[PDB]
This record gives sequence, structure tokens and C-alpha cells, in this order.
Amino acid sequence: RDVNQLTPRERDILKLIAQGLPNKMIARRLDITESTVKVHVKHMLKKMKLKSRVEAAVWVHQERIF
DNA sequence: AGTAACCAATAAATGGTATTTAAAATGCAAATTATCAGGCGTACCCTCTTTGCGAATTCGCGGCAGCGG
Repeated sequence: RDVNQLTPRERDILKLIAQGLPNKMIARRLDITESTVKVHVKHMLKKMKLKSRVEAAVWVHQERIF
């Protein structure tokens, strides 16, 4: 239920990701293969029980949870 | 005051094939205390004596026994 069990740093990376950052630049910046980047975003997608980032980002912003 | 599905394009849509990471936790077998379980010994003198009293008045039957011509 609670996102904070995950690392805050990856949450900040994720906010940057939802700021329009494409996966290629993500892999280039984070020093991992694109496969690992996709695996990470896939993990975040199911762990938040979401189908798309738009609704989750809007919900995070509106109540200013983090 | 606004028609398109044209053909590329964009990476996101997944759920699937693995050598990793070390931390944890989870088990594992020692050391190290308590406590239990056996053995021995005892120098005034003491000497068959306790029992069962009756698996309790059955009875009827059988037979293997000792005495006996």
C-alpha cells in the first residue's frame, strides 16, 4: 500500500522518469542495460498496482504525498 | 470554424528465459554448566517362625491308584 518501503532515491529517479525521460537516456545515465531499466520500470508498474504512469503521477502530485 | 485512416513511428505494453547480489535468517553441532543414579559401610547383643487360617459344608463323575485273594 505504501510506496515509502521502496527507496526514496528510486522514487526521485521515477519522478524524473515521469518527467518525460526516455528509457535510452535512463540506461545511459544509470549505467545499466536497457533490459534492466525495463525490468525496473516493470517492477514499479506492478508494485504500485497501476496500469499506466499518468494516473499514478497525477495522484501523487494532487495530494503531494511525497 | 474542421474533415481522414493514410504509413512510419514511437518506445511502452507485457510475461517470460537467467549469473548475480550478500545480507539476513535459519538451521545446524559443539562447551558447559546442573543433578541424577550407584556403591560402600555401620562392631552390646539378638538364632526354625513366620504362616495359610478357607481360589472354603457343591456335587456328580471318572479313574488311577493301594490292599487282597
